[PDB]
Amino acid sequence: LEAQAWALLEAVYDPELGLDVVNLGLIYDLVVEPPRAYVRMTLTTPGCPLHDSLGEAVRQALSRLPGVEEVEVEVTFEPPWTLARLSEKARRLLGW
Amino acid sequence: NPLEAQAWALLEAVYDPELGLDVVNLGLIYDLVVEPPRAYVRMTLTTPGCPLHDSLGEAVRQALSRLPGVEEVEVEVTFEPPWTLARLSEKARRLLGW
Amino acid sequence: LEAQAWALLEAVYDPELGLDVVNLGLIYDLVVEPPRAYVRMTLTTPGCPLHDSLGEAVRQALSRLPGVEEVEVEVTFEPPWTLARLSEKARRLLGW
Amino acid sequence: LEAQAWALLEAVYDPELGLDVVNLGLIYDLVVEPPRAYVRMTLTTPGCPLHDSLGEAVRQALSRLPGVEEVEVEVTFEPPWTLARLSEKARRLLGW
Repeated sequence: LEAQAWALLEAVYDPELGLDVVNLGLIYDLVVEPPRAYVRMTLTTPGCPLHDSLGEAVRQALSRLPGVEEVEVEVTFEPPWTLARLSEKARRLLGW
Repeated sequence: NPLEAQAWALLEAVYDPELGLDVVNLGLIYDLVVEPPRAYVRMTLTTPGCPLHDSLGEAVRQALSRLPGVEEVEVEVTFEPPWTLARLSEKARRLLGW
Repeated sequence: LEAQAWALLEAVYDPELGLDVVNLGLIYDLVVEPPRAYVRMTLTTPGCPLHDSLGEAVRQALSRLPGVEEVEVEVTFEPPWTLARLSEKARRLLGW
Repeated sequence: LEAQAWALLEAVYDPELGLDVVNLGLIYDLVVEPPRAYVRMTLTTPGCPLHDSLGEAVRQALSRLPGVEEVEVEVTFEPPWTLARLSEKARRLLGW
């Protein structure tokens, strides 16, 4: 369930950097407890966008989990994100 | 060996129901100081917010009370810094498939 | 584009520690989308200096990328910086 | 002399955890430029102690660098410290 949720989030890509939210280090917490799924995440820029497409795409991915009918996506800026949260793979891909 | 190492091993028995891993590998323990007859630990929870019953904090208090010469355990539950999965141990990641 | 930007920033040195901003861990966010370039960074000490030379040098460095006329340099203290953010190569040069 | 600095501090020990403030990850910033010596550090517990020995002790070890007569020790709680800031050595010593 938690492994499946992680694999599903790896499909959610942040267009600005061209990497998935997981390798970008944007997912802060993930809990799956049918019929609910809970994910706490952040964005690379500290401000709420007019449309949280990324949060929406994360909601859609988790919904496709077995036994999940309720998906809660909490977008927070605590702690504030920095490039340090990238995975090594993400770094190699950005040339950082 | 030292009371510190023992405390660590004891806290590894304290499991967070939600994720199915111990509080130490989950990175929920921020500070641990053992000075008989006292034991102090500052920890956090995976989600921001005080639960109606802090079962996890209570289990932590229980585990530390087993330490030799410890009769009073203080468990401070803070949200600073705010916890994230990045605090998981490499081992914790493996088990979760993350 | 992200890789060239990163490399260009490695040229910006911080007088105080004699190391570049990248190895010092001062760059929190980097996004290149011509004609714009965006960088969120911090300083080693809390507080805005009378003249943010470091911020200015970052502006120039990015003001050289292909198709970039508007560079935004946001200097934040969130999260607050510490020496733990230095790269392995940085602490290697500082004997830390 | 950013090594004279790093060394003198590694001699300052925290009685509570029996380790040096450096390996404990308590030193956030270090800047020495005679006659000035500046260090930003934190404590393991949240709150100012009646007597900040570590702070005092840090000032003393820094008041003996090359030509340093004015040492500044800023004790902050930002970012808030946690055991995750211990060095690998501190860990393989406190059995953590």
